[PDB]
Amino acid sequence: YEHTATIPNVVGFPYKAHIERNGFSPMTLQLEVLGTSLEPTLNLEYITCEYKTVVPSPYIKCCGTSECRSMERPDYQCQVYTGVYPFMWGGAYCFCDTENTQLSEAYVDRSDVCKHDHAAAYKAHTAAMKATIRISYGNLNQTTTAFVNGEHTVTVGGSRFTFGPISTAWTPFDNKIVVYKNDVYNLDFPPYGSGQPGRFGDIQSRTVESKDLYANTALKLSRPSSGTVHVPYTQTPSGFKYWIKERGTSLNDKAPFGCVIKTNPVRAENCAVGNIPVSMDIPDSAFTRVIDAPAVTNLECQVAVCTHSSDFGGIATLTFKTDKPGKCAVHSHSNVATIQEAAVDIKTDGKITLHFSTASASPAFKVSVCSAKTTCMAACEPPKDHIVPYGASHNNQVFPDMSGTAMTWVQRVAGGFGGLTLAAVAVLILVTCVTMR
Amino acid sequence: YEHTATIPNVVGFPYKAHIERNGFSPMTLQLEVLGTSLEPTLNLEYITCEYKTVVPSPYIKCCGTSECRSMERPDYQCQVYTGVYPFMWGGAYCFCDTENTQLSEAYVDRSDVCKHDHAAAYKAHTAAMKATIRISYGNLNQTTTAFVNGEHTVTVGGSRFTFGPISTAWTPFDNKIVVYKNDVYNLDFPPYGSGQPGRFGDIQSRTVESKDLYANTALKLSRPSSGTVHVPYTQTPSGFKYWIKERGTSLNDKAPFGCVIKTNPVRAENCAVGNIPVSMDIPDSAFTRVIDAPAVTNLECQVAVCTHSSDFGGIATLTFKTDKPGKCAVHSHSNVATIQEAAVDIKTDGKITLHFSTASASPAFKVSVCSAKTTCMAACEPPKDHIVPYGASHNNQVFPDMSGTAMTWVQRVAGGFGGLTLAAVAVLILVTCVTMR
Ligand SMILES: *[C@@H]1O[C@H](CO)[C@@H](O)[C@H](O)[C@H]1NC(C)=O
Ligand SMILES: *[C@@H]1O[C@H](CO)[C@@H](O)[C@H](O)[C@H]1NC(C)=O
Repeated sequence: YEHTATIPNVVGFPYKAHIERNGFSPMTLQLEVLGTSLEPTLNLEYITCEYKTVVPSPYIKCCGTSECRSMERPDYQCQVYTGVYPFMWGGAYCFCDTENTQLSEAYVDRSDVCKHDHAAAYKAHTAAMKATIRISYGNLNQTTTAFVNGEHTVTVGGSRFTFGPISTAWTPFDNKIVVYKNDVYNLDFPPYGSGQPGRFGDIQSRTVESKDLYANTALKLSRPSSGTVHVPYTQTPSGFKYWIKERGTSLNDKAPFGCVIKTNPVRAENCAVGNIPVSMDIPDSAFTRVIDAPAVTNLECQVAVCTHSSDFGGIATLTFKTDKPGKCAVHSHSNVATIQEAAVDIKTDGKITLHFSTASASPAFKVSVCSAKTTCMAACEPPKDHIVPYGASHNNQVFPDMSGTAMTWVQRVAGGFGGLTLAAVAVLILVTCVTMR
Repeated sequence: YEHTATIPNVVGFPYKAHIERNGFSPMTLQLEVLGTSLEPTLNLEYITCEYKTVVPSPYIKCCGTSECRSMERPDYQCQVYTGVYPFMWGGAYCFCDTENTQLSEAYVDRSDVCKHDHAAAYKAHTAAMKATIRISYGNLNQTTTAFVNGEHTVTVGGSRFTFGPISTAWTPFDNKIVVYKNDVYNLDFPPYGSGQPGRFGDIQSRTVESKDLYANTALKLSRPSSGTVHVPYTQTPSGFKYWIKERGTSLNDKAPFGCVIKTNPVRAENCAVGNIPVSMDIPDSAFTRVIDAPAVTNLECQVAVCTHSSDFGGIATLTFKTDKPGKCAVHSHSNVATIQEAAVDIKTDGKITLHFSTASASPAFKVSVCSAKTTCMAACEPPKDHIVPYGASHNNQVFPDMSGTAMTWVQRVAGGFGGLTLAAVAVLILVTCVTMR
């Protein structure tokens, strides 16, 4: 038996779902949302990490003839210097002054821990979210995991469940992002095509396959000083190191809905955005018929205290003439007030205590027993005063009953102020009709 | 030196891109596009393969006590029968009748060549596309490889190029597709949750690691006949084999632009749609300056025969006084007619032959030498009666020129017929100005 329902996509909030298929005993469904996850799609444009400037020893040859060459590995600077007069601890070496040559070369290479100390970039696409849902009812209580996509199936037991599409995807991720050892950032990194020499992405190599190490580190050489042998070069500092030293504002504390983020598959957890639909079908042999426990007759309530707004403050009592005892279900039709207990046993006395909670100062809830329903209002006067850390057990809406028992005088005085004008204008219409003649 | 251009996405079509910066001789670029390849995103919902019905040998026991047990393997048919009188080669076993047990059980499992003979489902989304581009200019002719995404460099050499994003992604794929041994289909599938018993995907297993082989193949058991030992089970044939048998209508023949599909990463190649923008920058020292071979003087063009529309029938003669002979650049400003010759050598005589092509019978292409420009017109009346097997090499725009030579009489007769009524309006105006008085 199919049936549609909607649940606010919030973790740790029990949800009620009563069934009203006549010919059988009415019953209810307990729904629990536990640890939803949202796993985006990744693209892995390029990766970056540290780098070392690899330079070999300089060459000195005592003839003075020039030797120039180039090789295809990236970022070489084929510079040759003459007129060098090098020294060394043996006073000096060779003898031909003003006739000498030095060919100093250098390049860059990725870090020795490029497989471990690397930061990666990624693209963001439309994401899919999983969920773990705990379903319970009469003599059944178990959990399951579903894709909560546009269509899926649970097969939790004799019954079956389906989850509808998500109303809106207010995902924290956007466009392109960066990840670095268990944290992410919404950095607008430069493209693979070009790189600013020093800010970020100094090397723009792809995966560790180790080919085509693009780099814009921009080495610059100079003529060595007359003192002794050197390899003078100017190298901008590692932008990746600077990005480490700055970092700041890790995205984990920037989640709009407090959506904590793990990184091993890159996903998001436990944030309450929108609401989710559900459609269920139930075998008819999953619960007893109407022949068991008809215990309604006349039904009346009594309201005691409504110390509300924290967990449950609406303590109420229900009394009624009862037949032989049995399992009977109860719920509340209005969404203003929510009760906390499912079907409960009934003794022969007829007095049963129930709890609920609501922010409304004058609740007008609609109690329904497994065969009869009645209205019952409470002067929910106690306004609490705390700052509690536990969750709420009510809808965010609040509005006093139009009928009510406190704001009645305001609406009646407004109605009287309007009715005096209405009666007077009726008198005016009658008098003008008489005088028109 | 940044400059922008557009290229139609037609494979095998040389493209001429002219740069006419002052202070240097104008220069021309040859553009080639070789085998584009659009690659989509894949999601891998689940898998589908054959199913084997595994049935153990039946259990016999001559005491009458039944042993019904339930396990966690899929789609058990737990049933045991009584009143069985089995027979074998030795006639029969045991003696008791009307008090016997016959236990029969069966279940389903994935196929043996599941590792190789599987079929894959995938979800498509926004897709990137790579292109191979060959660039040529003066004494430089090399291929490239760019992702032609929103922004990315090429760096073919002294110059640098960046290919812009595609206008619209008219991907042949859509939503959900199926991959099975070198062919795809635009055929939707039931979700991973539930499936129809027999049509397709009656086995909806996840990844090949053989976990939770969900089955809805509807096994049924029956009472064995009184003759001998049996195990009567009824089962619908495998939907995977039936789907292979019917197959038909491969997607490789439904490409809306003749885009051949290769399955190893699943991409679509060699198909024309839209156009590709590009930007570039060129070093100053990549060409010559104006002081080299200025020899335009005056100019005029002639045409001998202009049988057009197939490859190139527009032989044109250009003569002009010449200075010291040398190289130069030549192209056409408009696109009504297109040429094939790149920068060409110039002799002292000045007689130069050109090959061009067009569609309309009255081209108005304006030729342009690297310093001069003169209007060229021709009466390319004669078509040719063939159905060519090779590619077209000109823009599809067919339109007689505003000036023209055959449609002029239409223009003059329309102008004259307008002139009759214009002069009639004039004479009416003079008459009414006389009579207004
Ligand atoms: C359902 O079972 C869980 C343990 O798996 C338990 O904590 C919970 O209280 C049960 N629900 C009810 C309504 O008893
Ligand atoms: C570029 O070089 C290839 C040889 O690999 C040649 O076939 C082609 O014609 C050259 N391009 C031009 C415009 O001549």
